[PDB]
Amino acid sequence: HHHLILAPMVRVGTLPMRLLALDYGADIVYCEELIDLKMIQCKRVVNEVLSTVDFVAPDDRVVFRTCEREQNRVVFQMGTSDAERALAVARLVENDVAGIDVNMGCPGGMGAALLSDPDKIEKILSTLVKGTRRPVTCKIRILPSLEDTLSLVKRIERTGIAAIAVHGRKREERPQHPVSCEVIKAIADTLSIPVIANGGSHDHIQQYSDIEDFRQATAASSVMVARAAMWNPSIFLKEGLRPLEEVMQKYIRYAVQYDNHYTNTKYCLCQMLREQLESPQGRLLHAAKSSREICEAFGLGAFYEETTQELD
Ligand SMILES: Cc1cc2nc3c(=O)[nH]c(=O)nc-3n(C[C@H](O)[C@H](O)[C@H](O)COP(=O)(O)O)c2cc1C
Repeated sequence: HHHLILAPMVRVGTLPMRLLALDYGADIVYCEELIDLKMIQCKRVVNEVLSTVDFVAPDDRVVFRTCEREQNRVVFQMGTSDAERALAVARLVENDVAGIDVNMGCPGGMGAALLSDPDKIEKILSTLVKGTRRPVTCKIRILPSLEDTLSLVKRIERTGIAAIAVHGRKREERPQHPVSCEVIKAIADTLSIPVIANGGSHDHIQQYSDIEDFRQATAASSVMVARAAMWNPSIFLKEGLRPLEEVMQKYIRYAVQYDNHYTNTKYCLCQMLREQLESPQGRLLHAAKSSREICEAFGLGAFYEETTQELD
């Protein structure tokens, strides 16, 4: 049995999508990238009302929210360009998450910008590996040189990281451009640690059975799914895809139970609906100025009132 992983995604990877991905059969769920500069301003707050652990910023904004359900399966992804600041964040969240990931693939010089400075990647990763009891991973995009990609990947493993997620595309290579299954394979063979294949959503993964095909084509230990999970989170379901109306109902119920900010809920729903945003329901969703108005657009107004009342 191989591992089905929810890839990190800014705005999409909040608590409601993570819980929904686990319900549909994901083994590991990554959260959206969170910048170290915001996280170092946060306090850990135990929320007895929602039964969540909250990481609250000085402006009273909840930056990260987790719960007992994802406790052993959530991977905290951070945006960092400083080893001490990275460890400060890991020490804040380590008791509430299952792993620590560092973005090395993004477009303040943190993501794919790090790929050019292997000395900085080496400093950041070793500091985290030595400083936390949690498995450290990272997520990279490939380099323009196959020699430099392979050189960097062996350098990354040497820091003592648990696994490496490989997005089989170079920085500047648009999603239009196909994924490099060959470059992921060359990496998976040369490494002793597990390699997580990533990058084949529209072109390779349209159904559950295609995930195994992509793991074979790349010779990786597991596959990480982003866009296909964003479009329909039931991509993890072995039995087949579920109707979107059904998935969206389950999405909103989680967003209300866990007091997700309505603009975030709205965003994730627009990503699922995409062409259906011109339907009367899509028009109503676009117009929604609150969580109550989102539930109204989806016949969940009764559910919202009963949850809001039971929460207050
Ligand atoms: C909306 C969106 C947000 C993303 N945010 C992040 C992020 O927070 N961290 C990250 O490492 N990659 C981010 N990615 C990239 C994905 O994790 C992934 O590497 C990429 O989409 C290729 O995988 P896929 O073909 O399965 O979509 C994002 C992708 C999308 C579509």
